[PDB]
Amino acid sequence: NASETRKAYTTKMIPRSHDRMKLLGNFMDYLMDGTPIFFELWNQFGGGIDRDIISGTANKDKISDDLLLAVNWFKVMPINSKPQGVSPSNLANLFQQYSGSEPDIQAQEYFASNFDTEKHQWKDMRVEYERLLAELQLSRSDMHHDLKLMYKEKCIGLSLSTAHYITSVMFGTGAKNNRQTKHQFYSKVIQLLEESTQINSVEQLASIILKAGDCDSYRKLRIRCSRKGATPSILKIVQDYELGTNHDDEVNVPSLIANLKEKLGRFEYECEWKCMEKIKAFLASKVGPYYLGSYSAMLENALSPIKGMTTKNCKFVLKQIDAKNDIKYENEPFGKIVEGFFDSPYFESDTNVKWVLHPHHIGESNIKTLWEDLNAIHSKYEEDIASLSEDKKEKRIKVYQGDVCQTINTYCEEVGKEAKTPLVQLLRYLYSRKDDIAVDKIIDGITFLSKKHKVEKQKINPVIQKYPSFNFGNNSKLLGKIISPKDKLKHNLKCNRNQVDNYIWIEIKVLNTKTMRWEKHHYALSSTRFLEEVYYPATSENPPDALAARFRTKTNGYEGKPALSAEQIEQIRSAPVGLRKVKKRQMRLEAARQQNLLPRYTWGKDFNINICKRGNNFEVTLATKVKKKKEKNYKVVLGYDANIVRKNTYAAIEAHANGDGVIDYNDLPVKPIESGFVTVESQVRDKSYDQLSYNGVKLLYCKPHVESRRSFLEKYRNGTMKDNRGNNIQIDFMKDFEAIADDETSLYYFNMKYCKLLQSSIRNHSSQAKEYREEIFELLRDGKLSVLKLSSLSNLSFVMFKVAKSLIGTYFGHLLKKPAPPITDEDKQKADPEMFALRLALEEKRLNKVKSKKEVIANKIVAKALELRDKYGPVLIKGENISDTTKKGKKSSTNSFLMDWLARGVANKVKEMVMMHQGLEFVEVNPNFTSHQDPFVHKNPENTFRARYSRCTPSELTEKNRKEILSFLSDKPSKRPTNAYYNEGAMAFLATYGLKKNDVLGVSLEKFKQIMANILHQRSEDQLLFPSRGGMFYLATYKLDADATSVNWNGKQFWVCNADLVAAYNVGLVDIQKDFK
RNA sequence: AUUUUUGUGCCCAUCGUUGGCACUAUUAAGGAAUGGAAUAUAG
DNA sequence: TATATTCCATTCCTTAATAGAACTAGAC
DNA sequence: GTCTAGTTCTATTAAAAGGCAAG
Repeated sequence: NASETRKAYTTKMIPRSHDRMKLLGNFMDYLMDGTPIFFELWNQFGGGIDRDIISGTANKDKISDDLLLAVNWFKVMPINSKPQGVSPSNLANLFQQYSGSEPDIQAQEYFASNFDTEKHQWKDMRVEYERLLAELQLSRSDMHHDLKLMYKEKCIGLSLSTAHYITSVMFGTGAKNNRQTKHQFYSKVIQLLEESTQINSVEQLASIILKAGDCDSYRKLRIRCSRKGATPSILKIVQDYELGTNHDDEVNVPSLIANLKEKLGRFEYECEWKCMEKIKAFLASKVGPYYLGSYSAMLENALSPIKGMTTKNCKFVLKQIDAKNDIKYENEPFGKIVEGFFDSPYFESDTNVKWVLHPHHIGESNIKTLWEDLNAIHSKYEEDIASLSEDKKEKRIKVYQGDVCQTINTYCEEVGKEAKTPLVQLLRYLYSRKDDIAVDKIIDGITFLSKKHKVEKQKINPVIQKYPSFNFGNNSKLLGKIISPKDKLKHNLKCNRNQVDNYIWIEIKVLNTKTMRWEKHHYALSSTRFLEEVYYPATSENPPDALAARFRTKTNGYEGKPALSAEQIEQIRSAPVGLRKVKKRQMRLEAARQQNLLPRYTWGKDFNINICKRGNNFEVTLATKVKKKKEKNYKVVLGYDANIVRKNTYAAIEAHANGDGVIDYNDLPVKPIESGFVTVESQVRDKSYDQLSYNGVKLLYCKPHVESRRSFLEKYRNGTMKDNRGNNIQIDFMKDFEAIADDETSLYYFNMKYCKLLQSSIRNHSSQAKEYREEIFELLRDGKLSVLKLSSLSNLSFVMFKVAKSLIGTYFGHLLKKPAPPITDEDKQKADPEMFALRLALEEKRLNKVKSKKEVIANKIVAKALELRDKYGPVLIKGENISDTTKKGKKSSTNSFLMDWLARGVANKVKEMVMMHQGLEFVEVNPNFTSHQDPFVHKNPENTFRARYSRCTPSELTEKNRKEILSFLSDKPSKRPTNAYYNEGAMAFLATYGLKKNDVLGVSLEKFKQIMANILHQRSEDQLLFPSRGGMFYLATYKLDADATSVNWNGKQFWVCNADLVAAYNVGLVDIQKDFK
């Protein structure tokens, strides 16, 4: 039920005197310089692990003893790392020598793991551990004793303790609790419980715990058995009984005995170290005197990569074993035949160097249809061969040869329409070995080659050091605190200063490197967001109460837009442009405080201070845990449909609904509350622009810009075409340009299209790349309407940034072209620093736009869910589970387009945001068929699927539209289930308009348009509906789109709704029964 | 402990009327793709 | 126009981690 | 009375009696 997350506030360090900042910088430098020593030492400790140390351990995660040892003994690290490198062929030999036995499959798989041979190499950590014993003059027996103790205390191994605990048990010189005393006491409790196994009241249990401890109170029990530290659960029962909060609790005697019996092991030893003094002396020599806070701070940074890579590498090895087991090695000979293509004459290469073959080279499992069509040709050629008896038998055979090449070429072109184009030579080659290999075996064999290569190429994770950051806080860390708001008011009063200010102060216990002693110091920070949502004080009496979600934000119910005073508004106007935005926010904050509109924030020592030093810059982050209790009793489901070009959508469904609109969904009464599109509106004067969909101003208002662009291309409109069947055709760019220069066209589309044309001009004038340099700057940077100056968050705007990056690549590539030394970023920067800076500026702006799009889309989804939660109750947000969208088997353009979907990034932001609000839950569901299901009818109780639809006038019809409708009437079979819906849709289209296949098949687009206009004119209809893949509309049984109009399709009455709105309802309904189980 | 000028960013033919907005930070690798130049091949 | 490779660059996502809790002797 | 710097804390995964006569 308990859920935990953190919210962070980034800040700007406001510097004090240089000497004060130097003291802090020197301390941060000291911790950073120190961290690598702990990293090296912990690697040596891991190297000393052996079968004796891990004897009788836990079950871990199906990790074998061999794997646990191998991951400790051998690691992949940078070649220039201090540990000496080992060859991969020696890992098993070294393992046998250290282990005494040869490695098992898990350790063997780890050794076989792929890695980049030019950056990383295997390292022997056992040799590193030998270096520790030698360098510190440590007894092998003494270090083994300490290592064994460390394993029990979780200082080393699979499940590590915190750095703070590890530092304390290993190096702490403070008074330790006597472990034997706790062992005798826990043992006595176990004995008494066994003696009275049938007790059932806490009163009886507390009495048994008290008798075991020879005491009459928890306080006397703790002093004798657990003097220092957090209260053990067994002593908490006595304390809670003395408080009176657990008197009615149930008692599970077998469970208490079992849990107590498991802790016994930890208390059979007193943790008497034998080499800690020597190791501490070595550490003091390298990082200075032992301090729990400083050593613990450095150890946490050193430990994180070592522990994390061990966890990740163990899972990866186990994953590889299953993936390898999943391979069918029995198909290797079939794979061997297919791989034979490289040796065959069909494949031809200078060095005849091969490549990996994947299913898309044969068109996946669509080779079978090609085989049947090819067998039929052969069958007819093997049945008409008997009726020959002529000298020219070399006619028919050539007709069989030549028609085999058209069938294959045709297959490759058809498949290449909606996927990667298959390889003609490989399929020709494969047809030649038709008696040699069955077609199903060709697929199994090609699959084996591809699947084997993918599994074998997966790389091991190298162990890389961490760039460190240090934590300051109230407890178990370096001492630090944010001055509290009350202390700030008191400090200001005592200083005869203004009651409020815009700065945040921290006090941290820091080491003075000169004296090597601790000193508390004060530092200043600035963060407007922190001040608004947390820090600024609600000084006025009877201020609004603190918000349920503690943060003071608009989503949490605080608008923060109070009426400003004339002196306040003049302060904003009076300030420079660079400070006006922050001044307005500060003035607005002061107004809400004065007007008593600012809600209270409940202060606590809840914010961690993280400091990271890069150069002379300090990055300070304030983060606080946010606690949430799950609310499983959902009243509303919010479905979200993620789209790429089209708008995203949401649909809300009330569960356990009663009333006029209730629908009975498989015994669950539900009501479709509402659906909508996600838009992010920004006000400009009196109009508003949706950041998500705006494509820019029409060219009508950018004539100077277009003419300026048109003038430059004219001087470089000259361009040839290598694709003209021999002699290239010198075509004209300007004809292409005028098409996109229409006054009606959007600026972003025009700008994106112009970059592509400019790329073509440059490709056609390679020797004159330098000439375009000035034009690119005005287009991308300097121009008033340049890409950098104006762009929305619409898909087209993102594509415009992508093409601009490509054009800069083309300018640079052509600029440095020559007929061996590769061209690097250093070369480009020296060649054109301004152009290179421009490419970086585009990258930085695009990343910022992407982050902004994820946050604004996430905000809209969370706001709607919060609105529904306040109205109805707990809300479950459902998103589509989208994965593995980009594939090598698809064309580059599809993968390129698919990259901007951003469904996962938005979903990840929603999941994090959802964790901050009670009554909100987020899950992902299978998106299968969500675009074709008829919501509230499908699965209630029959499967109901329908085609997507397009709506246009007869004039707007295109040849593609005509061909698409005929394609659905083909009646050729498909492995695509959606194909039937489009077929039924096309059948419905002919019936609804009183048509027949011959009215569309073999009819000119002109004839087709007039036929539809005549029907529509008789029916007094402006537009016609036709089934189209990715069609904007869906004919729904229910009114799920607010703007939907009723229509009678094939004698059935349906609502014409936006297809995406229908989809959001469908996403909400996937496995909806499971959400109310 | 006082700096008083800044947490990070998003949108706009008019960059202001107080213009309109939004947001968990960091470390490190891995996975899957894309762009550019050129090469080989192919009907 | 397709396939495939090499080299220089890039994006979007995933998965290992960090951002401790509760306590008391002893220092004020 | 307070505050800090030091300590230990959490999973669950236990064993064996019970079930049978005269002696």
